[PDB]
Amino acid sequence: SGFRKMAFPSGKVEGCMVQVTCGTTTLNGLWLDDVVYCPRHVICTSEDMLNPNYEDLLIRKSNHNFLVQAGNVQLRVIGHSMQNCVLKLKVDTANPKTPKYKFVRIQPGQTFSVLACYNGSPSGVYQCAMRPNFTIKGSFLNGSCGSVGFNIDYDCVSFCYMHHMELPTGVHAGTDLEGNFYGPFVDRQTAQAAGTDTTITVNVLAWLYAAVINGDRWFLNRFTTTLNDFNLVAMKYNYEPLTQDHVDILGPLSAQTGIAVLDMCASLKELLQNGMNGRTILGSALLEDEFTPFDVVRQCSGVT
Amino acid sequence: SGFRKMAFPSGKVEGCMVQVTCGTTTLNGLWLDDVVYCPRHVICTSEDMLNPNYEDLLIRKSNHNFLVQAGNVQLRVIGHSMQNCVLKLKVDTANPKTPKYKFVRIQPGQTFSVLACYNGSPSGVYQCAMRPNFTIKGSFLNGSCGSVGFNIDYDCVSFCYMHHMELPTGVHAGTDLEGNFYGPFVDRQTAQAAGTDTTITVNVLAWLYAAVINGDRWFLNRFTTTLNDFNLVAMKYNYEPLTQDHVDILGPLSAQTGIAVLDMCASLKELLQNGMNGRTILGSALLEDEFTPFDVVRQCSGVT
Ligand SMILES: Cc1ccncc1NC(=O)CC(C)(C)c1ccccc1
Ligand SMILES: Cc1ccncc1NC(=O)CC(C)(C)c1ccccc1
Repeated sequence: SGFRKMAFPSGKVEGCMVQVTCGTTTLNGLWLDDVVYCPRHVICTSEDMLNPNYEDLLIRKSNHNFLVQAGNVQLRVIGHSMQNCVLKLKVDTANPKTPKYKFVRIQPGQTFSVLACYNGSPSGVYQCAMRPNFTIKGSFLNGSCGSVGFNIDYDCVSFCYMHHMELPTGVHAGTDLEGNFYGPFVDRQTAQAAGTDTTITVNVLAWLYAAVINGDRWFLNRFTTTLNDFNLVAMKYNYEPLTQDHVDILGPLSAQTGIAVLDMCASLKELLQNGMNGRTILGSALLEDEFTPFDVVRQCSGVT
Repeated sequence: SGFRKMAFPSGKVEGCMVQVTCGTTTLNGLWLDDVVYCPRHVICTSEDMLNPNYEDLLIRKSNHNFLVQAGNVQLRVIGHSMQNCVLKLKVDTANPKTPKYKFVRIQPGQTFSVLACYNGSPSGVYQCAMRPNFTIKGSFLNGSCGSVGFNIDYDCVSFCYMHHMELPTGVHAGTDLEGNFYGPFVDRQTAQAAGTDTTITVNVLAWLYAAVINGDRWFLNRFTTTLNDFNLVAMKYNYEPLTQDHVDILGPLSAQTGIAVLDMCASLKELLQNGMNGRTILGSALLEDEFTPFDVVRQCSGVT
């Protein structure tokens, strides 16, 4: 028992982190097989970031201008190319530490672990969710660019995110490993609107089920609701509307606890309308939404 | 910017995790050099746990009864000994993945990362604090015993905790790597009182400084206080009394923000007396105490 914001063990990802330097800029790169992936803004200077013409800036760069270092060894760059907002630096050596891996584009509301890195060295690991508005509320400083988000299914690392930038609001934006930004963000130092964010309803409900599994039951009530009634409350409180697909994914949690999904919805409804009354749930004084139904089952069963 | 409950990269510790089986019981062991460390209750059966005579139970065990497996390789056991509540199984092979390491006994209120493991395989990593009452609010299921807590200073892993048990209250108890329990706990299935816990005042203040660094300033006020006045409030709210040593460790944070420690104490005083008024600080609706002043500086500067 106990419930924690648990990240995946970062070992397989630590073995892939390298430092990429181009001119005066240094950031992180991901070395998989004989390719190093990093944000394309590594080729920019501070002046370039206001309106960079990446194609033109990349033309002034040759393979020898990209300095890739894995701890203390220098990798030899034999090819360079830009794919969307990422640079792919072909190196002459395959990473001996390359795990089984995939590149996946996660959906908003899904979770992942981030291995924050500076100068190609891992500093820490934390779990987060891709917000419905496609930002991430991470912890990143200058030099963290190129740090990646991932999930692990036994021995396979699914890379889902690469960090590119911090919005003037202090929230984070980045790409999938094909260099496509999550959200409307562009790799340019300009004011950029992150959309209106919403709370991930299915995740809050999954977390309410984790609370019941771990003994926190005070919020359970004698009521039930309907999808339409609950969604009227979700609307008022900027919660994502609940669908039958979300109800279906909560099935395992509903089965284990024997608390019908719509009954758990009624608990969430009363919590939204009345607040916590100064009480806590799983050590939190707010409704937590960065645990998916899969995360809850995984943690509550002990999947390695 | 952004502030997260960040754990250390678990890579160096993943390389040390093994499975230890004795008779019918399986748990985790830590393989460092030619020694495997694990909880001594690995030698017990369910009936034994009510009042185990570990010395007598260990006498019925020989080196060949301890099955140690690192992934798929079987380690050959050539020695066994009990040191306090841990068993040290000498193996004939030094772990090739042994990092630079130390065994340290952490102080209550200090933090560490836990690599939760089942059957010798890592499932996740999370950051936590040793409570002032010497328990940890972790996330552990049956089979998690032998999972360890640690801190990392560049290349040196300081192991501070090994998980042994869950108290009937759902909180966790364990030992340092010499097998000494943190707190009054014993490895026996009996009712055990965890002492009255308190909130780690110096950690809450460090976290208030992290909030100011990251833009959350609403709680700052026009007031100041004294150590004695603040401690009268700390007493009423079950907060650890603040000492000049705590003020001294907050020095770097006080220097960076230019907010005197006693002025930050006055903010904490008003937050304790009035609550959050439905607002949040660093995404939390409660006063967070599992970040030390060192954790805050490290995260806010990007130490790898
Ligand atoms: C200081 C910091 C903290 C966390 N994450 C990223 C950064 N910094 C940046 O975003 C700056 C830069 C040049 C990389 C950039 C990139 C795309 C668009 C505009 C600017
Ligand atoms: C179920 C679970 C979850 C998390 N951590 C530990 C456990 N289980 C135990 O503590 C049981 C056992 C036999 C290992 C034990 C050990 C010392 C004292 C009494 C019992």
